[PDB]
Amino acid sequence: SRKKMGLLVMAYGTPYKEEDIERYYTHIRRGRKPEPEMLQDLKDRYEAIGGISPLAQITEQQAHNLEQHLNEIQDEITFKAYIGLKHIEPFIEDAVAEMHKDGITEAVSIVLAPHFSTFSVQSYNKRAKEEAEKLGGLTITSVESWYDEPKFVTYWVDRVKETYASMPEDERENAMLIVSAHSLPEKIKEFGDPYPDQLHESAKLIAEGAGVSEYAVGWQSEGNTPDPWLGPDVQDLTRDLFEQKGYQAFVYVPVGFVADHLEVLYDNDYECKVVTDDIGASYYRPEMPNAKPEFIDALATVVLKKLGR
Ligand SMILES: [Mg+2]
Ligand SMILES: [Mg+2]
Ligand SMILES: [Mg+2]
Repeated sequence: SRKKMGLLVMAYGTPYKEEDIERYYTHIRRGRKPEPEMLQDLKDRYEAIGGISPLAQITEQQAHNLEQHLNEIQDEITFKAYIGLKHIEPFIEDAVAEMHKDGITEAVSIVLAPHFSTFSVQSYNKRAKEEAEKLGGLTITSVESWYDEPKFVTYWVDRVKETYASMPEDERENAMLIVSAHSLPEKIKEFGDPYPDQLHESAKLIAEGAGVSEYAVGWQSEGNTPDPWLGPDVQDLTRDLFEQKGYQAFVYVPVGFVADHLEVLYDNDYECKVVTDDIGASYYRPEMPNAKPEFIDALATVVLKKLGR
């Protein structure tokens, strides 16, 4: 009795082993192979965060748990998950071609980044749709953003609540919550890109839900290009806020990210921690969603709402 549908889960992508660093970053750098020192530095960062093998596995687990959960919570549709990536195989186009080959004629897609941007989400969605158009006989309805799904907001609200409950009374009263996402070039403003506004809205929703009156919005992990990227960067924001008001604890919620990848494990857990240790403040960074049941149910709800179910 069920209708079969493809579930196209898209993501930035991550290397599978250390030997993939070169090609993964060359792709990210638009064809410019990292110099030897940079290649070695990257290997060192990945070693520091515990290894590469767990990275892509989280993403795989997210798509797999999402598929099974969607299949268990409703009885009209049977979903088959397909992972499509931007910077390493399986690429977005490979996944759509596989759905077509397997006989899928109808699919719903969702990107594993909650905020919409012209730079990433819009482009991922456009690519998936152009491949389906090229092949024919297959259509895709794509989720554009989901940062405002209540269940997702609640996930972070409750992790933030636990973190503040865990602090000594003196920290609890002199803490600063920093909500961030991946920085992008400021030129996206030329298109009226809502990306910045959505991150600020996530920060408002989370702080408000957790009853946090002192918070700030920051960006992290910017690429190196001659044109300016969205700021302030979390490292600078932390120091400036400390110099101006003397906060004793900083809590980082990298809401734009959904997994324990390099951006969180190194750019927050190491780079932000260097700063907090330098100023004598405590560092807190609540658990990323990863493939936990609570997150998977939030994503399932986002997908069913998009299909009017
Ligand atoms: Mg090896
Ligand atoms: Mg919306
Ligand atoms: Mg960096």
